[PDB]
Amino acid sequence: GRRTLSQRKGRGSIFKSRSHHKLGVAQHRAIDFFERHSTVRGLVKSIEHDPGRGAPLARVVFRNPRQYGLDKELFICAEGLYSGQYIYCGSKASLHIGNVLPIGQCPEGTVVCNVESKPGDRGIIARASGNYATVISHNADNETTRIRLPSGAKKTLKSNCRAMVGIIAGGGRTEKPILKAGVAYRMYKAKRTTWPRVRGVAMNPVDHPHGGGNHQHVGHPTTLKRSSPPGQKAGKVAARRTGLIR
RNA sequence: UAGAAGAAGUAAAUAUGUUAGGACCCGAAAGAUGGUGAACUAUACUUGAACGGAUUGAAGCCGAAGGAAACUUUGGUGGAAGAUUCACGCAGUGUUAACGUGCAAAUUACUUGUCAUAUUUGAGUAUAGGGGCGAAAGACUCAUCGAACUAUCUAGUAGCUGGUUCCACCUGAAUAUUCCCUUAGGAAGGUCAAAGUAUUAAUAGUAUUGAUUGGUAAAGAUAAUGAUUAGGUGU
RNA sequence: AUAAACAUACUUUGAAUCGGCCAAGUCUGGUAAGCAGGACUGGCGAUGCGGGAUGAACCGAACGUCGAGAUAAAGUGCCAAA
RNA sequence: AAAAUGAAGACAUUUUAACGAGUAAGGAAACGAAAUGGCGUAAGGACAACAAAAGUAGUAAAGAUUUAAAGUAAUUUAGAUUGAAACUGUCCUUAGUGCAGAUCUUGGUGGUAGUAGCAAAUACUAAGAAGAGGAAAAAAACAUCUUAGAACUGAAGAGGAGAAAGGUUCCUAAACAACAUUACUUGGAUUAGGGUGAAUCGAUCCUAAAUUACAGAUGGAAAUCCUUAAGAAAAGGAUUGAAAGGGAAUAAGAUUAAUAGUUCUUAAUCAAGAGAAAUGGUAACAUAUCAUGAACUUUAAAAUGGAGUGUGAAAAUCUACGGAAGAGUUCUCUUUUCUUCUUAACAAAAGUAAAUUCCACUGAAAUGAAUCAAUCAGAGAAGUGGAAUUUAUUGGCUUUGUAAGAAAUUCAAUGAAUUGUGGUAUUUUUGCAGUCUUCAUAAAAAUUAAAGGGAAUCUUUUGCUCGUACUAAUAACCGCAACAGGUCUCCAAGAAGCAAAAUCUUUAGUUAAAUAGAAUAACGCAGGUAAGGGAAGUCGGCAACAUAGCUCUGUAAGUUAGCAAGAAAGAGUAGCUCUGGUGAUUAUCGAAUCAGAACUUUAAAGGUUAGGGGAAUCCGACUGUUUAAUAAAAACAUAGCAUUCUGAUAAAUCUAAAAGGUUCAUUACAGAAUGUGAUUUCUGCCCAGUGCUCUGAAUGUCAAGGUAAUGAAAUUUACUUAAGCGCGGGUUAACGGCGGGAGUAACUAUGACUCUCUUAAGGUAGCCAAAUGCCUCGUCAUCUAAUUAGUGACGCGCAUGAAUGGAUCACCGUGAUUCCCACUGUCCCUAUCUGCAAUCUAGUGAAACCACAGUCAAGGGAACGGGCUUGAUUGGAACGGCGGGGAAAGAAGACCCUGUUGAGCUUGACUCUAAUUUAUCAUGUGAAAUUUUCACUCAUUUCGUUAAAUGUUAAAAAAACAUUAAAAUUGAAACAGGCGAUUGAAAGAGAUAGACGGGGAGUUUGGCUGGGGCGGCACAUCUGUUACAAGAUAACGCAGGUGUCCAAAGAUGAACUCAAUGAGGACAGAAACCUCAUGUAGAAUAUAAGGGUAUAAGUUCAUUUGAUUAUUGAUUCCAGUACAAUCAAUAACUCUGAAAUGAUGGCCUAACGAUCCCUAAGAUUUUUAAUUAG
RNA sequence: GGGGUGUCAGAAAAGUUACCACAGGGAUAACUGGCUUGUGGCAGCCAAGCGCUCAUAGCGACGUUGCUUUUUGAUCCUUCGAUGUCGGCUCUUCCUAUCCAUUUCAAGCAGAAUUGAAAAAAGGUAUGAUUGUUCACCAUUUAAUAGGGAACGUGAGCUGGGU
RNA sequence: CGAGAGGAACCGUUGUGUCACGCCACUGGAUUAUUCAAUUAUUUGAUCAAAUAGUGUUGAGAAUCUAACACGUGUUGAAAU
Repeated sequence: GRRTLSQRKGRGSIFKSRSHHKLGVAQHRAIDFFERHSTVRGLVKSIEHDPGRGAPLARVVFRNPRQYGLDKELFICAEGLYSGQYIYCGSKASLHIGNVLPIGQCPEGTVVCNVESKPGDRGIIARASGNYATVISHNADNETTRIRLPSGAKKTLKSNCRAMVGIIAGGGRTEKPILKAGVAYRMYKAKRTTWPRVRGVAMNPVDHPHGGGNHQHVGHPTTLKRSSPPGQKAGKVAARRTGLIR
């Protein structure tokens, strides 16, 4: 048959990201001595709206500690930040909302966000709206600490991985029911080309494996092995279970 | 069962037959390989352009009256909605109207619908052939799409259809049998023609006489195997 | 007994063909069929001519170009020779 | 065919006799008594006046047209005419050698046929001019130009201009052969000239989506990737990308046959050049350059959605007062109706605005201030006084310079006159202020300015390159064209009206845009009306009719409480003369809007524009999308609901590969993959089967490898190995599924109830003759006079049913169905009106189709003749209609079947394959347990930065600033052979091996057949019969049979006689066992049927293995091939019998099988060599 | 010799196309026509009986002989380089196996209403609800509301309801 | 005729329906004699007179055509069956 819609998605055609009005890459600043063995102070100049993402972005401004000028950064807002607030980033920073601390200095039970999976990689985990990761325990024997990811999974990271103390702003975004197809159309203004999704059973046998006959149905089980080739991998993949959960 | 038994073969020009090659001439739907295309249409992005008149009246706000309170009744203000309609436009529901060698290789008239946010639209730009694009009809990808266009392989193959060019003279057929992936076709064989021989235990789709073979027509039915209507005699 | 020397025996090479159809003092399946399928022979196909008004097969009889006569099937009131 | 003659005659000899039809097919050449005979086309080698000028030809070749002759024919010969330079006859040789067909190719030409047509876009007329081109017994029409009449587009135009595209189509002159469906003096047509002027408009400059280089990386290759990451490359990152984004700077008048923000006059602007460092104000802030301001850093501008309301200013229209000039009307009036009364870029500052934001004084409550709405205040309202910015250039409007000298309107014959002031009116444009809305927040750079810091100590010149004409469309672009189709924009008057609607008009444009004139038939296309009845027409109210604006009253069931709703329904509306309400300025001035009252009439929305309404059922929730060119929908989307995987070095996924690419400028409120389709109510039972999964088991089965053994070695053998499958569990909002019989309640039904077969579970809640029910037009009500229709019920429901979603409908729908009211030519049943055609004429002028053609009946025939046979009957040429025929035209039937012809799609069809997966190999160091587990980093992976303090020693009050160092190489500490982390000898890419893999590639899907399919095997095969007394022999003809069975059921010898019947014998009888008699097979013989058999071929007894080896010759199917079977002998060794004999499987007719490949048995009877003796 | 090809002189082989394509076919089906007439329709002969008596007013069993092509069968002769395939609407003609009107005979014909039969096809034979329907069934009206053919009459005559 | 219930026919007279042929007097319908009149919108300065809205529209509307809507004729005679 044809190449299904999932195959056509990996080619980088019209399915490219609609990132033209985006503000930029949101991350911590690059690690240095003044962050490893001191604290640098940042000023939250403004809080802006980055298209395509649900959380506001803070236009933080630091001072260059080795040369003359400014280090205009772009952080992800923690809930409660306000314009003109001072935020301190470093190993000796105080445990306040918005401060950037290595994950080893946070007491067990601290709620953090924008955590680095690897030291110095400028933020990976807990970046969506209203999300956060909790610190579970420390292990000074091998300099590793345990955190609980927003998916519930537990992850062990190095004790010098940085994080922002608090909650990502914009929580409760997905609790408001979209009511109209027009509203969902505007949701993907700064996203990829995915929205109007035709059911595979409404397709033809050439287009999709579900492309059916005289009655709209599937015909074969929709739970498939992980090793299925691209093209026939349509439906539920490696499904340990199905049906409504109890 | 091949051979020998006082060697016959060879060469070249023709004719006929078999075989391979374009193969008596014309004919597929297809397959592969390499290139050209988004000036039509499909979707996406960048940068521009285009809402005039009415209908209805959501929160929010203000007065009056009633109330212990919660608040309620009533009159305004406000101008929301993928709200209702008209217009410039656009589409194509009906007439299954006109036309149907047309104005037109899809148009015209009235009617109908729709007529700014899932809107309409120009330019630039991106996506290309077992690929793209698709609010999904196998739809669209330059009047070409259930796999575009163009050139080469390629005069592709065809047991199938059509055609196959001067005269006179002589001879003149076939539908049995065996085998086939065989049943619209082949090979062995029968019928036929043309060449070339042999003095030749090498004549007969006939009748007669003679010795035979057979089990058909007929015939039989307490003659064998069966089928079937009755009438006497005896126990 | 009759016939047979352009008799007889062939040898070699090869063409086309194996869709058939009709008749009947014949048969089988079928109610039956201008149906389907067979035995024997003769025909049409490959075939014109005279007759049946006309007709692939029926009847007479098979064909170089003509003249004259006797005929065959069948006919002789007119079309139409008698 | 036979005789006779026979070197040359000639006619392919002479005589006699017999014969001669023919499709497919054959008879090549030569061959004297000739093994068929000849004609024609073209070229090659010879021959052609025999006596030394040797075929024909300017005294007319070839060719063409005909007249005659010869030949059975193919053809040849000659004359005449035309033609004017080459050609012919015979013999061999050679071949691109003979045409009526191929829907044949190319070219030309007929009938149709002077036929169909030259009918959308309202429309032309008179006089004159030019011209060959309005003549004439009306030849009724006449192209271009001027004037007059009459008209249309109607200012979202048939107007004035651009982008794309076109490319000279632009202007003028000469000229009309061709072209614009007649004509043309016209033309976007022919010929020849002319025409496009920029410092200010654009391109050029910048960047957006995106695009492309050197080096690097990848690739067998072409080439691909990377775009600043990999680089000794580029303070920081290369090229291209916009005539609609950003952008230094120009206007008015005049001018040309044509160019003008481009030329001329006048008047401007811009850029690049040349000739210890200021005041004022309390403050917000202000000063014709002034009044210094480097490196470095920051801020702002360029540069930012949309809606709606209010309002400032300008312009257009309208209007008030005063006029000046011209024009129209005027025997009826009209102090009247119409036109003109204007002003640029750039600057100035008499006078004077609206809105917003700040500053100073003061301190608000009895809270005030304010808007159409809002909104605001002790982080300070209101008040008073100030400052700033915006308002199409300076500074918004009037005004001024430019500047009246221009331009407009008149007058005179170049010269003269005038060029006030307003509006609480409408529209457009351009700004401003707040309000609303987003799970949408609505570009970048070139370039410019300011700030922080304090390093250093007016005149004039020039402004280059390219585009510039014209159309921009009912004739310049794309559709074959002057095509009713398509194609992005700017400016935009009056009436009337809610309206940029319909209708009419002014400025501008045009009267031609594929020809007309006469007549006024039929049938048409477009627009209409109609008596009485009112859907009776019809599949169906299809088409048409009908309602239609505004004001007031009134408005149901149902409902998601928002709607339904313009529900439904009723009344009013004209003209004229009046009355009253709604304000501003302080009596004057002004706005369209509402209400009311007399009177009149032809009783009033209706010229134009302008909803038909109601009661139900089904589907989809809605707005939206869809098969360009027959399907617009119930289909797709949708929001909502639900499920699966993934912690980013991941999931999905593109690529041959890749420091490769997409979601991802991302991070579970995320990314990817699916089903159902709003809301309400609810989603029942089933894990057996197939999927998926497991956090799971070991010693069932499992590869290449590894190890070990024997052997001279290859080889062989044994043991051990991962995933996978198997074993066990989970999962259905995973694929899916969700029974049968019988009996029983005081009449008749029905069966609450038991019985028992059975499943993984037995269809649960619901719903129903449903868009789902065969029977079926189900049964009962209701709708109608009448109901295969609709609706409401019943439900053992062929074959309803729960996210393949079940039930439910409020609003909504160019969706499907039924019924009412109203209205009507749908109909009873047709009449009639208009325009354009059709008819005839002048000019002009095709196409489809065509074997030849064209009166009937019957017969026969290929079973439906125009032709043939027999009759009926006919006068030649035809015009307007017409739709019976020509089995009319269009198209190698698209339905069905046959091809050993395909293609799309599907699947544990066969054979493979990319992706996925598992094991082994590919040697980093240092150790411990029985190779595994450890520790490190050094290859390797994944990352981050300006490779910016690594390692080891040493010593949360404040949205503000931080840089170019003083001082004495320090100030500002040293070293490591690690830029910093992460993984790490594991993972990746390679090879080999196992699994999985319709994601993908290639191919196949027998035959016979009263069409094919389903059924059956008449396909290999035997018996009886059809079957016709030799042989052969049909049907999907009839009655049946085979794919075996047998160490005895083979061989032999001997003995015996069978089935049945009668008569006897204790139990014993109809049937037990014994005896006699009769007994032609009526028994038995493995089997289907038919044959054979009595001292047997049957039963019993006994021996036995001939059911063996080797070699020949025949018979049956037969093609006289193979296989198979049937026989006759010979040479061995044997069995049985006294022996003759018999025995090479079964009493006979069926019981079966090639090439290649695999796998067993056999080849010692004999021949050699060497060595002794002769 | 054995291992086998059963499609048995012996390929290694699953479906579906209503999206379909090509070479062909009347060697071959779906429609008319043609032969046949089982089936359908109509008509006869005999006379066991019914018809209160009476085989034949009216019927006529058990048997038996025909005709028709208006049903469906049976066949495959023509058409596969195409004969436009149902019904309805409009219109003409033809058959008689006559429904009415005309003329007659018979009856178990008293009258009226009827029933059987002969001459006769010149003239008439309707309006609607439901269904695409042919067919059917209802409600009326009429003197009667008969049955059929013409390529199952009639698509360059219409419609497009069904297929 | 019949017990009764019920219950005809021939001649004669008069009408209706349909079919066919006609016809325009009376009744009705169409009507671009854009006839006569009225009137909405636009434009002629107003009155008069018109024009435009492809026939602006409405009322009456002759002629001509026509009726299933008006009205006439086919009641008609001999012979042979």
